Amino acid sequence: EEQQMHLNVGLRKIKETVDQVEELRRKVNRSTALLKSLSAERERWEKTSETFKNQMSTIAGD
Repeated sequence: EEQQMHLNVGLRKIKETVDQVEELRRKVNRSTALLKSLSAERERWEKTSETFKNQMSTIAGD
């Protein structure tokens, strides 16, 4: 549970970073790098969170 809480806190922190980068946008290449890191991190952490619900399923028998 705490390992998923850490992931949720990290996701919220990444949202804060997204807000900061968007505020800064309002260099261009650095912003594009931040958006691509945004996409990569969102995908990886979303799939990690999806996987986390699988371990809770297979924890009792293990």
